[PDB]
Amino acid sequence: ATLKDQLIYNLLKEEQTPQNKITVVGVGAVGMACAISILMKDLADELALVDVIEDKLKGEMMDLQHGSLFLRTPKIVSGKDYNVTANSKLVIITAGALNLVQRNVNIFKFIIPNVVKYSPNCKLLIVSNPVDILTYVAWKISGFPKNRVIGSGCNLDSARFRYLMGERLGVHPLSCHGWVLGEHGDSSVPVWSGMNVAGVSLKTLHPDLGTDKDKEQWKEVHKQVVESAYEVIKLKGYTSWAIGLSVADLAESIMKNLRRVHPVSTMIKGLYGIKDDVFLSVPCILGQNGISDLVKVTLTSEEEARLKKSADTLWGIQKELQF
Amino acid sequence: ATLKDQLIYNLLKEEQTPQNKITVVGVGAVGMACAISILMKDLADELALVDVIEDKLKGEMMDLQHGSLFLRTPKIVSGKDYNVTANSKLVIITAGARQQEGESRLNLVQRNVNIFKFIIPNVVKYSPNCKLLIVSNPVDILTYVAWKISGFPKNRVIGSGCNLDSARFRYLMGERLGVHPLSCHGWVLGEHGDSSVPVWSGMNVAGVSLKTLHPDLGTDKDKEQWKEVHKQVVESAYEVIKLKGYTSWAIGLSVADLAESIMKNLRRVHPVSTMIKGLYGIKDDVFLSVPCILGQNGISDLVKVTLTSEEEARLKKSADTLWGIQKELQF
Amino acid sequence: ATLKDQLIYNLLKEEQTPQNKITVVGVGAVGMACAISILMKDLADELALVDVIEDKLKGEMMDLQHGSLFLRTPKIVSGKDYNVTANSKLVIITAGARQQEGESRLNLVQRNVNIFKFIIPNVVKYSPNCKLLIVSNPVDILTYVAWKISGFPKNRVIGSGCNLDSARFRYLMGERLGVHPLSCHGWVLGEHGDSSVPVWSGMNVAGVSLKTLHPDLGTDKDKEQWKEVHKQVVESAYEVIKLKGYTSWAIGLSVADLAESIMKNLRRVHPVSTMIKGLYGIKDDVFLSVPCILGQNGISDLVKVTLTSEEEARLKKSADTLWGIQKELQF
Amino acid sequence: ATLKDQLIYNLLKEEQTPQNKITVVGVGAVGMACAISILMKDLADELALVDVIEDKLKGEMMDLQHGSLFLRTPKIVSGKDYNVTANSKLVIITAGARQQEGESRLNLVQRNVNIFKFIIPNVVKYSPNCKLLIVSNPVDILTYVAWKISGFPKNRVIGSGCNLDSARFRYLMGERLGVHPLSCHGWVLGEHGDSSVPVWSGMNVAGVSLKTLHPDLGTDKDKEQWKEVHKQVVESAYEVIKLKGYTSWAIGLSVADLAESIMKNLRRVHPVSTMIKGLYGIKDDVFLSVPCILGQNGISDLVKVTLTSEEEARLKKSADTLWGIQKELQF
Ligand SMILES: NC(=O)C1=CN([C@@H]2O[C@H](COP(=O)(O)OP(=O)(O)OC[C@H]3O[C@@H](n4cnc5c(N)ncnc54)[C@H](O)[C@@H]3O)[C@@H](O)[C@H]2O)C=CC1
Ligand SMILES: NC(=O)C1=CN([C@@H]2O[C@H](COP(=O)(O)OP(=O)(O)OC[C@H]3O[C@@H](n4cnc5c(N)ncnc54)[C@H](O)[C@@H]3O)[C@@H](O)[C@H]2O)C=CC1
Ligand SMILES: NC(=O)C1=CN([C@@H]2O[C@H](COP(=O)(O)OP(=O)(O)OC[C@H]3O[C@@H](n4cnc5c(N)ncnc54)[C@H](O)[C@@H]3O)[C@@H](O)[C@H]2O)C=CC1
Ligand SMILES: NC(=O)C1=CN([C@@H]2O[C@H](COP(=O)(O)OP(=O)(O)OC[C@H]3O[C@@H](n4cnc5c(N)ncnc54)[C@H](O)[C@@H]3O)[C@@H](O)[C@H]2O)C=CC1
Ligand SMILES: C[C@H](OC(=O)Cc1ccc(Cl)c(SC2=C(O)C[C@H](c3c(Cl)cccc3Cl)CC2=O)c1)c1ccccc1
Ligand SMILES: C[C@H](OC(=O)Cc1ccc(Cl)c(SC2=C(O)C[C@H](c3c(Cl)cccc3Cl)CC2=O)c1)c1ccccc1
Ligand SMILES: C[C@H](OC(=O)Cc1ccc(Cl)c(SC2=C(O)C[C@H](c3c(Cl)cccc3Cl)CC2=O)c1)c1ccccc1
Ligand SMILES: C[C@H](OC(=O)Cc1ccc(Cl)c(SC2=C(O)C[C@H](c3c(Cl)cccc3Cl)CC2=O)c1)c1ccccc1
Repeated sequence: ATLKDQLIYNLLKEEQTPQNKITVVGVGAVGMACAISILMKDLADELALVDVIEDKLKGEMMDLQHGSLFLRTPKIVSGKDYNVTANSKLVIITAGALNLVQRNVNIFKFIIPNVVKYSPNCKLLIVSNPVDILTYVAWKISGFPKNRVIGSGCNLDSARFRYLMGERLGVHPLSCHGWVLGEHGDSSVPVWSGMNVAGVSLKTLHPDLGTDKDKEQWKEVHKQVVESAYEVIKLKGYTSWAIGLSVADLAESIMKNLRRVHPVSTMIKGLYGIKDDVFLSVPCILGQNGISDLVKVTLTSEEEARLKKSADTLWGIQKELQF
Repeated sequence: ATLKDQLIYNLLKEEQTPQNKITVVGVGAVGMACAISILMKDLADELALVDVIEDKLKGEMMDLQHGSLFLRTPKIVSGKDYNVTANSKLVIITAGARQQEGESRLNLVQRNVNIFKFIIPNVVKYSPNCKLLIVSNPVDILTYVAWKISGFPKNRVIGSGCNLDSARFRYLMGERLGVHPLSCHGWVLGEHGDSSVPVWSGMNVAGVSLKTLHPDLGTDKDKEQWKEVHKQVVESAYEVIKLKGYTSWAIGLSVADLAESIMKNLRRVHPVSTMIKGLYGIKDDVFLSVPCILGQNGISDLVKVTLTSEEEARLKKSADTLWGIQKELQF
Repeated sequence: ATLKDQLIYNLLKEEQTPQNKITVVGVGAVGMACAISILMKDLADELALVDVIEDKLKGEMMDLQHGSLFLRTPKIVSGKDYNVTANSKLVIITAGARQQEGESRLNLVQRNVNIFKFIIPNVVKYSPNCKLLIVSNPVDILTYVAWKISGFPKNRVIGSGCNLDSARFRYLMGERLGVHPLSCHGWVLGEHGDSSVPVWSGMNVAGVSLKTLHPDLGTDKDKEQWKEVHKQVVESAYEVIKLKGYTSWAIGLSVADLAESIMKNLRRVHPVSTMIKGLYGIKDDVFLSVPCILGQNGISDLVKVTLTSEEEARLKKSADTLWGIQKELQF
Repeated sequence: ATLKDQLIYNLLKEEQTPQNKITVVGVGAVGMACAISILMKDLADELALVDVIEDKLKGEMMDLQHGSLFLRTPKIVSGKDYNVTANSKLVIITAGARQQEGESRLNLVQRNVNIFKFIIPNVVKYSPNCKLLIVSNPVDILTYVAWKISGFPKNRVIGSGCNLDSARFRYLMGERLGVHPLSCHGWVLGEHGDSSVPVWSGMNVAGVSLKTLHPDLGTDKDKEQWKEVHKQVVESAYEVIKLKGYTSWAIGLSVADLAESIMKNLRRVHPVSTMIKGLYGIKDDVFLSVPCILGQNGISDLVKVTLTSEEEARLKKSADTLWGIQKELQF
């Protein structure tokens, strides 16, 4: 017989559907950082990568496979074809190119039907920008119920905010609580009322917190969050590590059904006086069926107005998109 | 009082010196993969990054910082100046010249030696008691160069060496056998890369020797062509370079595994490059990979592997070549 | 309206089923050790506990529940009714009667069998596709009993077997050699406990055979008495019982290690007890420990270890003795 | 030549003073649950166990050591003699007397003080620069006792305090809301146990205050009986003792969490007992739980929680009671 047959007696060949599979579509710096963080957190028993650039895709796959000794994910696959994504619990989209929106919409027109073909019951986690519009696009094309379409939204915005908060206060980010919500990016909203350490509201201690009458200009913290993005791009040409970690954290709650609360993009129709089909970030409960619940944050009139304004602009763009 | 003073009462401001600090020098693809893997394994209470390209360095540092909420390493710093690296337990060198030969009129050994000539004395100044882990290529020559320049004892200079080679070999082995690479044991030793040596006699699952079951294993007589497994390790390197331009994930995962044994004083055995004088008839100051016991003192012990005459000749040939090059170096 | 509804808007309500449920049956010293180890390794999204002592059961459940903040296992349930165990991927049996003064091990067997006659049908009823992992003693016999009663295919019935014997062996080996047990390879096989078999030919560090290096290894001629290392494994069992009244931490950790490979489909190789009829000249339905590949279908494969004549005779002796007891058991 | 020397060439004969060492004193259920949790979280490179019952102590150590293969804490030691504890970064005290039927919790204190009179000077003798983490009950008084006997600055003496109460509370809150305890924030402060104070104003999910949404939160007139949640925290303590005879898993898990912030200098905020003189009109040397920042120097900062008038009155009453007891203690 072969060496393998001399060495190993087989009891059954009966291979099985992968039980905890995750796919990452798009193997740019963002997708691969998602891949590595997911791998080192032992969240999946199979990982699939998809891209249109065949060379890089094989390269990244092999590089990951070569680390198998140090991981606990026994099967890593990749391909142009979506048959490699079959039976994913979680499919994470990081692929992408106003005109930029239609191009990413056209990309999604190809990706989403393929993903849905091979993992009809998967959850979709959208990272591609602009994330709130593209979460809408993903939801529209897939036909999935809203709970199964999660946009990264303000997850990154909030993580950066809490890092910066932690810096100012001399406290680990984990113990510095604060929510950045609404539209991901430039137009996000820092909810000053919720900012606290150990349940001590900073706004209560300092009622001018985050206003232009704030002596300490905590507004700058939120502004630093947005400038940070442009700076990191200017400094190294892309962003990778932080988004990747943030995405793996969402994957963790979902894959392990933790029901933790995260700032992610979800259908916000019916809230804050919004009536259109737009996705915005609120704190959501994440688990095996995706977003099952959301927290009803009390917003001020000014905060509601910002959210409302974002929704109007997003719908303005969305209604003109060609599917 | 400020909002900070209203929220927080301070007991003292003393001290603040890191207990488990790690430094990565050279934040390219390899360095940053080492960094992320180390952060996600909770090996350090502090991570420092150094490079000569100031913008990239700052961007990379910020990016890692922005992920703080998802990590347990509370302080990440960076700078051109080595003062950020002070009091490191472990310093990892992944710096090196660009691939495009036209960037310089010197060859890679020369360029990377001049780079080490700049890096090593500055690391030593600020972390005299650190362990040095050398990744940069050619890794065996450069581990020797780090040893010569640092003045460190042998145990405190560790070359990545055949750690990646072995990790790749076990991956491919696990694929042929249908067994996780953790349970597929096999050692690739000697000179890192093209000239590495797969030690057939030690390849086993559960203490059952593959060479014993299948005596043609590794020979040209072998009908299953197991020699090709080692050949595939070498080809993999060049293929991944062609496909994506560099390698990062595997090497970075492999470096973190060494850092784990070192930072936690595990005394696990890894295939890494160490001063090999005294073994295999090798009488020169050369570094080659053999299985080494890694802990808080670096390489405290090495395993004396019984090699075949061929295997021994290959290691000896590598030592001859390496020393041939090294003897002409100017410090 | 409740504060819950004031605070939280529900999107959908459907009760979902756990995707990675594990049951522990018997919440004595061993059971709870397995539980805490499984909780701390993030292996399950749901943990169920089952016992017949109702107050202890509830208390153990509550105590675990109270650490939820520091864990990532969202639901922990308990009850004497096996409906709490529905759809477990893995069911660990650690239930066992207490051996009385003047009671022999032979006598104990039938008492543990009677316990299994109640437990096994209930398990199979609510989780017909689970992997059964048997810890209860004498473990090789009770693994057979579990297999008999359940009607399961042999791949889904796993005895803890020589997994603990092997962990203790490798710990002692590591102490002798000054190497982490992770890097000290060695297999204790056959019948768990007193009659287990240390396979000298497979002991190695970095693939370097200790027996090749030291031919008298494990024989009476051995000046270093390595045979006493196996003897210490056996004596250590009795000594821990004598000192603290039971063994818990080591067994719990060893069980979590197996659980990890099973739940994560790792295909690592472990020394566990499996149906070995057809090997080593054994014709009887008996379970003994060989290295097995563990994944989501239990034992998909086993490694065929090359045993010396003495080693085979010792396994065959165990099989004859085990069968001799098994033939007289009342099911 | 010994087999070890044939197999292994030694580079240097070691050995560094312990670098990341933890001692646990008292190996009852609490101490051992702290031990296993610390071990499974890779917080220390050396662990030491102390107790006055020698066989139990030895057995527990052997049991942990036997699990080494599955751990990454390479040195585990124990002894009645405190030299085993030398150079610990962190020493965790879980030793205490058995409270006898009909004994007041009053003179229980002094019995425990007598234990500390022996323990504390011994700890200081061998690790004069450690942090003390006190678990033994009544924890706020015994933390004061360790402070006085040790001579340590207040930053280096930490009481487990309301850490467990808060973890139970957040579990219960998480149950009601259908949210993971990690996302359910809420602080139980003051005196550990019966007289602890649930701080209703800080209780929140995602920064949304439950007290603001629900003004009756914490009152008797509250239709939803949220006050019962804090009541259940204290009732669950007596209930767990009634059902299983002791508590272990949750306290163990909570202590490891504190240990993690200390050993890794995380500067996370925890509800633990600290010397509170100067706050809340408290004018005596007493230790009560407030949110503290924990890192390498123990408690470096504390969060100044805004308390209501009757929350303040509750802390002050505990202070008065605790002090009343302490000033009668014999050292
Ligand atoms: N939501 C958030 O907080 C953040 C979102 N992002 C966004 O993530 C996206 C990706 O970022 P990068 O990796 O830096 O971009 P990238 O351009 O480096 O990577 C994009 C990848 O998508 C691939 N791709 C394009 N069309 C495809 C198709 N039809 N099928 C499969 N793959 C396809 C490309 O080949 C490319 O490899 C961007 O849209 C970026 O703006 C980035 C950071 C944060
Ligand atoms: N030993 C092994 O198994 C492996 C070794 N390598 C080697 O690792 C090295 C790095 O790999 P890559 O990340 O792809 O190279 P890279 O060019 O992408 O990164 C090198 C970094 O070193 C920096 N650097 C140059 N001079 C410096 C100085 N004086 N001080 C500080 N930093 C300096 C550069 O600015 C650059 O950022 C290469 O030599 C490569 O061959 C790569 C894979 C495996
Ligand atoms: N294979 C191995 O390496 C090892 C096996 N063991 C075995 O594990 C078994 C238990 O060990 P310990 O936890 O120390 O004993 P233990 O007495 O502390 O725990 C046994 C538990 O089994 C429970 N039980 C009895 N009948 C039951 C039933 N019908 N349903 C559910 N639960 C039931 C008891 O109530 C008790 O709680 C013993 O048989 C022991 O020999 C122990 C150590 C190692
Ligand atoms: N602060 C908190 O939140 C909690 C505190 N506790 C307390 O922790 C303490 C221990 O709990 P258990 O482990 O269940 O008690 P236990 O009585 O089972 O264990 C106590 C151990 O301390 C040892 N000991 C006694 N005197 C000693 C000495 N001079 N030196 C060294 N060791 C000595 C005993 O020998 C015994 O093994 C108790 O006081 C208990 O009240 C328990 C749960 C929670
Ligand atoms: C939405 C985003 O622009 C913004 O609103 C700025 C902003 C503010 C606050 C935060 Cl937290 C982030 S996270 C983040 C991104 O979302 C992408 C950023 C980026 C990339 Cl990947 C590439 C080119 C430019 C940029 Cl700003 C990097 C990066 O850090 C981004 C955008 C970028 C490109 C196309 C469309 C929209
Ligand atoms: C030592 C190496 O050449 C070899 O012998 C080929 C080889 C065989 C077997 C293995 Cl396991 C590896 S690991 C590995 C490297 O060491 C670097 C490789 C590489 C890079 Cl980073 C850049 C350009 C070319 C190459 Cl081959 C990538 C990669 O996968 C590499 C070398 C590369 C550049 C300069 C000097 C020497
Ligand atoms: C199989 C076992 O006896 C042996 O053969 C001795 C032995 C040798 C080597 C190893 Cl590694 C172990 S592991 C182990 C056990 O399996 C149970 C031991 C034990 C318990 Cl829990 C209770 C009473 C006595 C014992 Cl020996 C503790 C313990 O450490 C045990 C047995 C016990 C009771 C009934 C029937 C059989
Ligand atoms: C301070 C404590 O009494 C209380 O106030 C009750 C209480 C209320 C709320 C919480 Cl969170 C806890 S945590 C906890 C303990 O601290 C010990 C408890 C306990 C043990 Cl270990 C043994 C006998 C009785 C008890 Cl109540 C168990 C347990 O869960 C305890 C005490 C117990 C014995 C001696 C002296 C003081």
